Amino acid sequence: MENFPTEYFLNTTVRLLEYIRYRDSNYTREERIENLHYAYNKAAHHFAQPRQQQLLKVDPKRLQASLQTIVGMVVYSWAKVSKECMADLSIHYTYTLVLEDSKDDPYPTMVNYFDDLQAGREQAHPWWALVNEHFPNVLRHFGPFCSLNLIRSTLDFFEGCWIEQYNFGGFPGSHDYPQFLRRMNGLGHCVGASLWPKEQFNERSLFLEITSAIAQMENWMVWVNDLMSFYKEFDDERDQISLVKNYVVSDEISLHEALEKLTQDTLHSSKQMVAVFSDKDPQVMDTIECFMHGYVTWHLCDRRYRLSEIYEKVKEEKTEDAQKFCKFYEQAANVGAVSPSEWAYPPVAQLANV
Amino acid sequence: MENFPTEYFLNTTVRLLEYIRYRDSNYTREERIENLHYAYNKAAHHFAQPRQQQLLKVDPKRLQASLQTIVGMVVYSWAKVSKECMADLSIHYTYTLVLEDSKDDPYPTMVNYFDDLQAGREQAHPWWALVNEHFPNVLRHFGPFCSLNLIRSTLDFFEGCWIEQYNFGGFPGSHDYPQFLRRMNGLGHCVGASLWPKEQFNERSLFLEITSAIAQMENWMVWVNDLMSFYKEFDDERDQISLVKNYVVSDEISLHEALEKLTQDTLHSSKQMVAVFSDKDPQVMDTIECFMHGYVTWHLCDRRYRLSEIYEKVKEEKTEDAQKFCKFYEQAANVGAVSPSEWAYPPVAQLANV
Repeated sequence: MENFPTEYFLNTTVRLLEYIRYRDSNYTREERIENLHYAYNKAAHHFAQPRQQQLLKVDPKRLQASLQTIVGMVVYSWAKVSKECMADLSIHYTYTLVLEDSKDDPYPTMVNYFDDLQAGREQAHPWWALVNEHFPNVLRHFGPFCSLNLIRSTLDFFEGCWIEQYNFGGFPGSHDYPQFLRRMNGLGHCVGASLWPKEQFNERSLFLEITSAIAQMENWMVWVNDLMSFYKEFDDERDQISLVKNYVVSDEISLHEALEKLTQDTLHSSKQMVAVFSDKDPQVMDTIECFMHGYVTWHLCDRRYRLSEIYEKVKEEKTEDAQKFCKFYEQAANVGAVSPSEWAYPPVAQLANV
Repeated sequence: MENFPTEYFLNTTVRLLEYIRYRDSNYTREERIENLHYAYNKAAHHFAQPRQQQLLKVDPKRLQASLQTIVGMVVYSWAKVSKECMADLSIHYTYTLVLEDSKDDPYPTMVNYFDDLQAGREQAHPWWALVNEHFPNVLRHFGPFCSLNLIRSTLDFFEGCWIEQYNFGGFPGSHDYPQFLRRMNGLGHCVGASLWPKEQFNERSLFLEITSAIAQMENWMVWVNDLMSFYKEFDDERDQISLVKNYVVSDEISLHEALEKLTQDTLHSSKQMVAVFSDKDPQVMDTIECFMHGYVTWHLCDRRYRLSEIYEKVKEEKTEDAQKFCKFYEQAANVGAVSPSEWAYPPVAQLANV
């Protein structure tokens, strides 16, 4: 298909928000600004240090833009955790996002990975050097079990980027490949487990709840991100591999059938999220619910996804979906539309030179 | 579900072996005995050392039986790798199997996992202490990429056993839980990656086929093991959680529907295995095929799965399936039925006292 499935897309999005019970919360705009700036400020100072500036090969502007998108994602989705926790997670998820910019073959730097790890010697790959050095600031917020999940998921992600460098959508007929890759780079267990700071939750008392949340949130989070991203990726001849495009190549089905598959998985996952946790520990359901809502709000407000375009184009249609959509959208903007000048300053590069 | 779906099990099993093209190979009985003894001898001496005897808390008889099952699994499935590789892998997979015996909460021994890892200090949990100390003997056989996969999968497996201690089949309605747990403790990427020793394969030249093999083989081997195991588990109130039983609890379907799901996944996986690799690099297809056949042969011959029982009971039925089954079975026994006295000696405990 060449024309974007605007109608089909709107319907799915509306069903999605309704399933997760998208609705206003007590998390105010002023509170978001307060959190956005705190998280951004600590992270910016971190990436501005000489060592970080040295080992992390990234274009300054790309770094600035990456840091800002991640800070917004964390502050909006991990609504219930402390300012420090939001800050430390912002730094970690900015490291992960930035690794996708590397085109350098990991092979030479991974030949002695285990031996250096076991012996406690700094890793040859600079990214690992920075990420493992900083990890304790993230792990200090969690119990041993959740920490193990963050560590595994980040290791998986590193392998994920390695594979991504081959721009391989899978062999025709390799049905297990698409999701195999999406899980590898989705950071599902990192996200799912970072929602439970030991300061607010008891890892041993809620072990079953948490484990279940990690398992379910893993797929909800990656599928929602894929769906919300479908619009910006539609015309991007630069983005050649994605869950949807890989479904097409590996399963040998049409882009529309691929999008349908994603839609069914996303809705089903949303439905089961609510069915399973609504009657469980209220604190757990709150974190889960606020994450889903924040995650959606972030996608709707961040320019990167350009959903503002879908809005503009259908804010005058009397369709049922088009209207339900614009309402949800306006709701997001209301609390999420914030000018970067209100929190993202000064730029990282500025702090770096000083 | 009070009676074994024997007829269904026979049909599925036959279809399984036909799909993967089960047939005789040049791997002779005498060659297996030669490999069985070599692998067992090196591993037995390893586990008999004082340090290993000390930190590894396992009942001697259980250790002996676990070592013998694993050596068989490796020698029969990793048919194309060297004797040393078979031995070192037998040691590693015996460590993983034995971890399932632990009833000790991992929590206290994982509180400082990352900091000790980062600093190069011996891990507090004795299993990690032994496994990481021994790991290089396994990793030396592979390139950096495959090594990364073995490391991740083993780390996942450790989390898997942690979760297994709660004997939790998942919340009703938690559809993503069953497979989440099966992947966690399936060692899928460990198995899939350990099929490519750098001595026989070039990790960079075959990156795509290996990555694809890891992705597809992960599900094939866990599902086949579950199916092959359905028998010995059909009436074991001890093995309360399993992929099938978790499908029942989490998806709220009948045991028969669960078993059907597993059957469809197993056959479809087998079908896609052959379709994707048959026309690829012949050495790659050979390793994959021999692994599938060896893995099946091992399940058919190892007493643990008691498939010999299914045999006796239907070797005189003139059903099409029952006959195709007994033929395949006899084929396995022909080259796989080997008395332990021919290779598994002396017992680990004997070597430990000396």
